[PDB]
Amino acid sequence: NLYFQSEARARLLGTATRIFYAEGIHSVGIDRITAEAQVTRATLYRHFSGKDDLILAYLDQADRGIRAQVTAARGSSPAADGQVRAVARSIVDGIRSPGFRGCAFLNAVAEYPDPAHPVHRAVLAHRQWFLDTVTELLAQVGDGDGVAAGRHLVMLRDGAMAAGCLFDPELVSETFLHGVEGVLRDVSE
Amino acid sequence: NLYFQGMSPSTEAAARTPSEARARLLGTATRIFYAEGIHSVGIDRITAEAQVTRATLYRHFSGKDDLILAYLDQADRGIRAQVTAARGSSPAADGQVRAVARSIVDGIRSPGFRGCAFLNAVAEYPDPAHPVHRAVLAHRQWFLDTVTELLAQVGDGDGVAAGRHLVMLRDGAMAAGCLFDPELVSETFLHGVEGVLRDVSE
Ligand SMILES: [Cl-]
Ligand SMILES: [Cl-]
Ligand SMILES: [Cl-]
Ligand code: NA
Ligand code: NA
Repeated sequence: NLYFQSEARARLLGTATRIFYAEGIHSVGIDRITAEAQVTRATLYRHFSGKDDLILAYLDQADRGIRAQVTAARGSSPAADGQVRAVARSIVDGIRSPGFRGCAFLNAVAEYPDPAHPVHRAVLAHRQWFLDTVTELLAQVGDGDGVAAGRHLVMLRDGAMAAGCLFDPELVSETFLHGVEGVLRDVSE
Repeated sequence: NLYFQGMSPSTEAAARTPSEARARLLGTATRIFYAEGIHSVGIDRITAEAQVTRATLYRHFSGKDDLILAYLDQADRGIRAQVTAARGSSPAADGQVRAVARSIVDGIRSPGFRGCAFLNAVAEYPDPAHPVHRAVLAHRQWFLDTVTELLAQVGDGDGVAAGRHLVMLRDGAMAAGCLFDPELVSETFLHGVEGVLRDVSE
């Protein structure tokens, strides 16, 4: 459904995911989450240690889903450049999907700016994994180490995810794919 | 000073704002909302740190939303001034793009950088009907129009694709500038801008 995608626990996690992703975090109270999840507050605390734990579980779901999708993209082509293209296509398919609302991690970090906050740490860990992954792919496309190119590809991805819910998603996706082709060309020379 | 707080717009704002109480309110809201976020920061925090009563707040602003919009308006004015000054600093269309890019980098590298004020606000105000969302889109469209018009003057084409590309790099740079080594972010961004300039020139 969304780009990264006990019955009571599943309803809680699914509801928190949907609402936090679409609407934001601080503005969304556990009373609304429990009401929409059709559980009580006591049931929420039976599964999660509080709102913070629930937020982290939401982000963990997103992390796991994205990792699976990026891994599947890497599995979809035997060629390093084909794998980069497949990752880029996955990103676009998310951007153009109904209910796209930007990067879950960039949206969370806007609200959790203290670097040592667990939400902030989760954001940085996910981002570093993604940077490492695309850097490694690009290192296999050309003779160089892919380090500068990886940063470049991440910059394009960050701008695409940010603008995809603020500007025509078809146009954002077109610009992003052209940018990716340019990075692939750049490293091949 | 925050990245959007230049001498010209700040001085002109001061001339428009003879109330010291109003100035403390706006300065306090700007500092805290920018650094920390918006929903998590109550008007009770702003009045305390602005050293005014709640009744003084409401004498100057109609509520929290009015104050948020005033903060974003000052950021908008400050960035417009900086970008327009950057365009004034070079007579050449490509030099103007490079100057705008240097202005962006200067902000990213500045102490207290905490990302794009507008991207951070819209993360918290996703409802397109909300005045904060509308303000963010208005600022962004002005910026896209501005760089598209510059790029249209660098090469023979209309600069439309190039302008969207430059905005994508800018958005990525602002988003990552507080999440990654700002010097490395700046280097990547400037290299990207050079690539866009080359692309439009053929
Ligand atoms: Cl109001
Ligand atoms: Cl002017
Ligand atoms: Cl600027
Ligand atoms: Na925080
Ligand atoms: Na870093």
